[PDB]
Amino acid sequence: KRNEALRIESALLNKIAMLGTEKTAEAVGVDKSQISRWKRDWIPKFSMLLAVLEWGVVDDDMARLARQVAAILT
DNA sequence: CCTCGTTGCGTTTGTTTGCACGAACCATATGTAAGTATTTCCTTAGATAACAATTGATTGA
Repeated sequence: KRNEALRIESALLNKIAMLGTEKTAEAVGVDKSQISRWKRDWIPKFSMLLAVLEWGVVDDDMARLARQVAAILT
């Protein structure tokens, strides 16, 4: 669960970074500072919970690989 | 000499930090007990020598 927690934290932080701390705050309903500080404080803890809760999702690179394979075959 | 690559500067977009501000949850401080109830213990071992101070008896006047 340790490495799953690390993976989930990395995926979450990547999603926030891609969407944008400012944009993520605007969509969530908080201030950019709140997202910036959740990234430091709770995202690791929530990530460990997800690792235990077994909510891990497919890594996006392998997702792109699967999409490409499904396009090439079909 | 003109022209093109490198740097100084400002601009735009985006992110983390420093204060101040509720909110809530626990930590502290304080108060209130209405059968009667009434003067404490406990500890500790086999030194020895020297020196003053203090207190008590003896004696010169």
